[PDB]
Amino acid sequence: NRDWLRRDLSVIGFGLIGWLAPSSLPVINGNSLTGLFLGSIGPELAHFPTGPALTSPFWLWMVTWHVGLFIVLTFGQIGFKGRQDGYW
Repeated sequence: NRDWLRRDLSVIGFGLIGWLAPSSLPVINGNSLTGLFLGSIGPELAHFPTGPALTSPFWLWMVTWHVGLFIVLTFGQIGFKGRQDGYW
């Protein structure tokens, strides 16, 4: 009991650089300026005092950047515990 998910506080660090080092590179596909400051442009542009974003370009990047964060920063959770346990 009380250890259903151990912390091991480097997967939150390696998953942090797992969505800044391979996610902030500029690409020629789609003429993107950067992979994530266009995704961080939502706080730069759509941030309003109690008047929030409605019918906006923020909702897409965020819904990808978090989905990439919930597919890479959780992939080290398998990856570090797969080294710790007898998995491969």
